[PDB]
Amino acid sequence: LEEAPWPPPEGAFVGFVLSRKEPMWADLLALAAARGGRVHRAPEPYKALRDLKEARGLLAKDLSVLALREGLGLPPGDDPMLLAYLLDPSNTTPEGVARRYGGEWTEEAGERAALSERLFANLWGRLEGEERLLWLYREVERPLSAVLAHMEATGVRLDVAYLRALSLEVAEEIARLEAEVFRLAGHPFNLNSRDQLERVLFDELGLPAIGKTEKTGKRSTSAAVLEALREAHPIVEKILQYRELTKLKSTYIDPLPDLIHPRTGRLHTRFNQTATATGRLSSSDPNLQNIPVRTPLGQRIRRAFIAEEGWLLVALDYSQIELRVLAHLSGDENLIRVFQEGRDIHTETASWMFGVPREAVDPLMRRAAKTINFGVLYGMSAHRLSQELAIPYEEAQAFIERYFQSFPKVRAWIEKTLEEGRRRGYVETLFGRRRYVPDLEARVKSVREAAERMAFNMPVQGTAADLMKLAMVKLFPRLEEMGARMLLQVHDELVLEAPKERAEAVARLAKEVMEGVYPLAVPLEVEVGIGEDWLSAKE
DNA sequence: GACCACGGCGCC
DNA sequence: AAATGGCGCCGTGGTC
Ligand SMILES: NCCCC#Cc1cn([C@H]2C[C@H](O)[C@@H](COP(=O)(O)OP(=O)(O)OP(=O)(O)O)O2)c2ncnc(N)c12
Ligand SMILES: [Cl-]
Ligand SMILES: [Cl-]
Ligand SMILES: [Mg+2]
Ligand SMILES: [Mg+2]
Ligand SMILES: [Mg+2]
Repeated sequence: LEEAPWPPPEGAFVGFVLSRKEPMWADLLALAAARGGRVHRAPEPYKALRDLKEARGLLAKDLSVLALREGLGLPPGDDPMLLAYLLDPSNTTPEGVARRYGGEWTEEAGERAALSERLFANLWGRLEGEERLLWLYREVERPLSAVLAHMEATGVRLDVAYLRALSLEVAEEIARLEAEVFRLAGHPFNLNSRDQLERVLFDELGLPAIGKTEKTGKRSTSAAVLEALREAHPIVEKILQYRELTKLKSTYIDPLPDLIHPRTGRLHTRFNQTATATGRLSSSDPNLQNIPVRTPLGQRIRRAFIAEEGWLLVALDYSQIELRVLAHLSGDENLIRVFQEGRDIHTETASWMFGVPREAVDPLMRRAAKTINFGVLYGMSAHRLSQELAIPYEEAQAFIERYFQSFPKVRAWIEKTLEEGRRRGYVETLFGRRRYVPDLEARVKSVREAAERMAFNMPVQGTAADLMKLAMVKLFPRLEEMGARMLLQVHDELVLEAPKERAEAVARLAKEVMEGVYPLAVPLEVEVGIGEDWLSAKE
């Protein structure tokens, strides 16, 4: 392309180079734009940002987040990544998308700008005739990228002092556990090494191996294996406790306080829009979609996520979302009726599991039942089921047959979904998001059946994903108008931050928006809480 | 220092 | 571990 002076004309596509992948932490090393057979390179990248009306191009959101960081209201616009991702969600990297749709991802801003231009042209062409994918792009993905940009640049507050103090307490308990483990082994070793631990458990001590690892076929020391060996030796329980503590300390307690941004004094994640096979977002650097909540220490960590002074967190979470979605997709009357009657399948399963009345079910019991309900739905084997419930095989098997015989059209929907996936090569969500699953026609049964579970899960998980995205796009402008902030999405959950005076009003509005987003054959219900911290807000 | 595969495990 | 699905990050062991 012909080189020309900065600035570019309106509608130009941008290319840019960051010192590191995370836009909140990156230095903008270079910036360029391309349009009409010209490439414009900015002599001073930061100042040049002011000349752009929007960020249009590959990884648009990243540039937008950096702009917002610098106090510039630069929204993201067209991004070829989003087009490619809709065409085929295995399109997750600019490297792959460039190669596939007409160019090469290099380290020069001008070349990236030019690449962005031609990829958009090509990919736009590929979306012609694809009306449903076009709808998702214009009505969901493109607007959502703006929403996510604001969320990333906003961040969430963390009680750093609290976490620092907690680290010290946890360190001392870890020391007690490791000392016991070493005593019981008869000698010290690296307890963080599963290879060393395998030899201690299975070679040095008497313990029977139960399972093997996938890639290298070592004797597994996974939590599943250790639970089964709980009554074989006292060292086992000590290791399980050591694992829990060290996992939480190494992954959350210690790293996160070090990631507070110096300017904002908050913790900023990345919400990746082209990262999953089903249409879910992912979160990284750090991942804020896997903050602990199940165990006592886990809850203590989640409590570190707090509202700004004078504000409150609002947490909203769709009730039994994929089950409701399944009712709609399958059209099973029986299942639809369950939700019309305001029943809770997780609580009911839980009451069965632990053999207690529905009122006796505590949250942790209900949570346990989720794994069982979704596990069975998406193809769990009777054997594992019996195993994880520690009930005889016959009972487990019996539960799965009743599970489905209760809901006739569910199996029918699955069969229909797979048959259609085999013919077309892909399956799709309610709104037409696609996932290609070529292994539906695999001649190896284990490979084929794995593919089948991936395939019939996607429309359900993906539709739920679509619904949340649509809800975020609708909700965002309403929140802006109320002076509230959207902070995090955790798949079927949103966490907002509102001024105390308005927190109650915001919760009600957000609840109604989420419930009314796209009516199905069954009501959508959203549970909402308000609190000074994430844990409090969910209770 | 950075990458990697692996086993493992946090969440949804 | 096992015929649930979807993610990202940890330390280890290893290479470069
Ligand atoms: N906090 C949940 C911890 C255990 C779990 C879970 C799982 C959650 N999902 C998927 C299905 C669910 O609708 C969705 C939302 O997660 P969710 O909100 O935990 O589950 P839910 O909304 O059904 O129940 P609730 O009324 O409490 O919101 O994530 C799953 N899909 C496949 N296998 C699994 N084990 C799970
Ligand atoms: Cl950093
Ligand atoms: Cl839960
Ligand atoms: Mg939910
Ligand atoms: Mg949830
Ligand atoms: Mg892995």
